[PDB]
Amino acid sequence: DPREVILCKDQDGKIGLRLKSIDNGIFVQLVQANSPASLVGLRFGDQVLQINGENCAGWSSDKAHKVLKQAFGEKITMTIRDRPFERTITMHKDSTGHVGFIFKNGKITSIVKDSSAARNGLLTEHNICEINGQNVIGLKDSQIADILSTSGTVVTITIMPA
Amino acid sequence: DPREVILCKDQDGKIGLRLKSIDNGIFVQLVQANSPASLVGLRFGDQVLQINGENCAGWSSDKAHKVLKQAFGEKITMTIRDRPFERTITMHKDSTGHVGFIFKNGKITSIVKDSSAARNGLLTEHNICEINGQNVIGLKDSQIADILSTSGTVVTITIMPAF
Ligand SMILES: CC(C)[C@H](NC(=O)CCSc1ccc(Cl)cc1)C(=O)O
Ligand SMILES: CC(C)[C@H](NC(=O)CCSc1ccc(Cl)cc1)C(=O)O
Repeated sequence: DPREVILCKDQDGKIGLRLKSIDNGIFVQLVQANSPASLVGLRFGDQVLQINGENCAGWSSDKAHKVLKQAFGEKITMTIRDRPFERTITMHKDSTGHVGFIFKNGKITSIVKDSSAARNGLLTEHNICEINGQNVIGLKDSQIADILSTSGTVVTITIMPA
Repeated sequence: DPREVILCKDQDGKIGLRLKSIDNGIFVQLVQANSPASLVGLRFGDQVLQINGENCAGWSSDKAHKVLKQAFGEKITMTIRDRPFERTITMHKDSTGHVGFIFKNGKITSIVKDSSAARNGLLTEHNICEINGQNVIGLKDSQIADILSTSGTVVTITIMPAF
């Protein structure tokens, strides 16, 4: 169910967005903290259907970025589909405080045998988006580990295919 | 979220299932019409978490198939997540009766400019699973076209990233 959003460019003329072309669509790759993008609810994995009423279908990442950069005025309109690839998985820490996965560059790379991750069908080649509702996009691997280590027993992660 | 299913092998010793290892999970790639698999509601894109209470995590396609083939007894339990990557998109036919995409082998390959498919952000490298609630997995491309051609103006398609 798409929604329309209005962004007002900041002091530098930016909205705080990086976009990526995938499967002839345009998706939010990065939302800068406290940016116009952040303040209208944009998140990693949001799909951009329209920029200023023009279809993004088949646009390169460069084209989407050029269109945003060239946009005359204070106001940019986007049609957004909320994180359509988003999946949430709930795991429980074992006696050693582990849920049972390895990751690199925010991307899950292996599932530990007979772990909570194994029982719950956690998948590799998926980016970690949130841990217990907290956004981890753009964090270093050691900061993601810090958040997992400081979690209670219940660990809910939001993932998306890389 | 997960559900348990019990299969019995048919007269030929088959359950009517092909499994595929993707991202260190196990997914249903094929369900044969009127198979034991079909009758317990297994579908293309279902995730298999457990076979006979053992985790499928990190299993090769071969291992999953060996485990099923060697399963002692008539009775096989599987823990299933229902088509977890399944997404629905609604489009409207234009004056020519088109929503605006090309597909081959049930996989969307291009989006037509200025179409309902374009406006609604339909994606390529996605398999068509259902049209207007009707399952099209296993149909020939001409049969998928037949269903789209006989649809009313509103076309709701269920898609999934391709294997
Ligand atoms: C942290 C969570 C996922 C923990 N897993 C592990 O410790 C294995 C390695 S992940 C990792 C990768 C890079 C850094 Cl810099 C730190 C850690 C668990 O299984 O519950
Ligand atoms: C059929 C529907 C999806 C129609 N799109 C097209 O006709 C382009 C060609 S797809 C196609 C591929 C194989 C067969 Cl055997 C038949 C058709 C629309 O855009 O509404």
